[PDB]
Amino acid sequence: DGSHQYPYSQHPWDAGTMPELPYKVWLLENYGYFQFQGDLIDTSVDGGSPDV
Amino acid sequence: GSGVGVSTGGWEGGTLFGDNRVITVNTRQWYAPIYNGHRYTKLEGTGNTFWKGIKTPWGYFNFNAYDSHFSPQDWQRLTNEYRRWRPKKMMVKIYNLQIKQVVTLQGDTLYNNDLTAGVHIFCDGSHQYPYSQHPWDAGTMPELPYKVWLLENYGYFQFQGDLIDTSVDGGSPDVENVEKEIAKSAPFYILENANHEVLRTGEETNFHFNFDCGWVNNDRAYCPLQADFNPLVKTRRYFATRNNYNNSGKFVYTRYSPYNKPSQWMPGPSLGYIGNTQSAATREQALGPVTVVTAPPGTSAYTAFTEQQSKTNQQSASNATWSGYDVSPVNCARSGFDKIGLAYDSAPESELEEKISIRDIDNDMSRWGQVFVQDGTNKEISNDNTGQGGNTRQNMAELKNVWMFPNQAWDSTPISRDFPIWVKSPNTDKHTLFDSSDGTLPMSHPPGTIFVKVAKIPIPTQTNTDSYLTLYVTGQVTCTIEWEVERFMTKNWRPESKNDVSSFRDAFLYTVGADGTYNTPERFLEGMPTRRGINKTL
Repeated sequence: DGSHQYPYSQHPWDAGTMPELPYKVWLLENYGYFQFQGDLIDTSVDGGSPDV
Repeated sequence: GSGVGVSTGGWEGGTLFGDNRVITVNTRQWYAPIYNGHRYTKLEGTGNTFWKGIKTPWGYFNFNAYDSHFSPQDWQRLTNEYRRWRPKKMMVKIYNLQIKQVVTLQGDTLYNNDLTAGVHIFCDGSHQYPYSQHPWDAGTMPELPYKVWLLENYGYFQFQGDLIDTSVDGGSPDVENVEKEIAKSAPFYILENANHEVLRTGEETNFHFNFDCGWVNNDRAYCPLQADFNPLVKTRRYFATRNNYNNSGKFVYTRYSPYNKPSQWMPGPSLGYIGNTQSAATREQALGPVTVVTAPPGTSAYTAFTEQQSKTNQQSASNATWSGYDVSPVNCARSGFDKIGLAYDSAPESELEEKISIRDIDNDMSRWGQVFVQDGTNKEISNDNTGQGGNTRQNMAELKNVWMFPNQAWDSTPISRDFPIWVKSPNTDKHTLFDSSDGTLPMSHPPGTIFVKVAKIPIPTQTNTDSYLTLYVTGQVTCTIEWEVERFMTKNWRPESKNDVSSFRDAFLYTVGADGTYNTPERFLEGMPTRRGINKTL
């Protein structure tokens, strides 16, 4: 993704970078991304009727 | 060259009859006042009607009638000499503009000419603004070239009063309330969004338009659709007859008479509903053969209940007249009901006498009086073999309501001199066959409506409230339409019926009286209808 059209969830200071030892095998990291904030969806979100 | 003191044009008029083309030039003297005080205001019908819309500070040229374009003789010579006609291209020219100011210096009112006052003129060719012009409106171009023509105030439908009614309170948004949504999604149009010209006394403008439309047929069929055949030859077809009136029976076949032959040509569509005549005193309720209540699924129109079969809101037939809009005439190809649907007056703004004219005379035999359907034997079949007949049965019945069906052929209504020329075809996705029971020619894009308002000149006020200068515009408009015509040709030996005046009941007609009152026809024949004598081999 060169345009960064998908969430860039990579953080500095993550343990999944390229190994420093060239002879160690490198297991790629599972990708995932933030979506919503648990306590900002919390109150009165019941789907009984739309609340605009 | 140009300026305040040279005229932009001159009076053009007359007509040119030709083999392939007729060109009718007409000029009128018009004036537009200040409409509604230079403001858009919500238009609500008094009485019981749910029609609601906008009243606009604008006025418009309505060129749609025949009698405005043709004189009585130009019409007569048109209908007598030509088989069919349609418009090709129209050209309107608005010129010799004059803007006058109305000032009251004393008890008297004096009219003095204010130069440097503009007039807004806007032709909507794309129909981006609501086309609210209706055929059968009293605001068309005058038939008398010497009468001055007051343009009509423009306004348009916005929302339906009983479809905004229920629970529309603005306390909180209701997104599931559908009537709340109709009011939200109803449009509001302003003609100041559009590019348009502002003219002064020295300036002029003109507009061209190219019609794409069907024809207007002036010839009649002398023969019923089903009556055209040769009795001298015997037909090859037989008709079935049940014999013994029981289960053991079978059809026995015998040849048609040479004088009675079956046909493949059905009667054109019709609806046998004559409209409501109950002596109802309310003019704004729907009195018409077919009244149509438009309500979206979730809406409740006027007083509505839920049909428990479908669980949908429906209305009683009495309440529907409140909520609905009639369509007339629906008779279409039935000429028996010609007298029902159309009744109209020629005389505009005349409180003297009604002079209501109704279309009585149609001699065209391609339009049918009645249709009868006969479904079998006159006596119910006995369930046993042998036995004699059974309970009596209704063999024949009148078909009142004839819908569209394959192999239908008919002719449109004969039109009088004073009818509308065209009608706006809706911008809907789907359309069926175009046949108008008022004879109009529906067009996708008819001539664009020309709007006129008078430029607003403010008056400074201490209170800062809106105060405008009182002034109006008068001018001259020349409408020139080019008509595509077809001269008839026939091998008929006998003379045709030509719309002579000798058949008129009133001797003094189409002429002014002692006080200047122009005498107009109160009857449909005196309006010189089409489809009179010219015979059309079926």
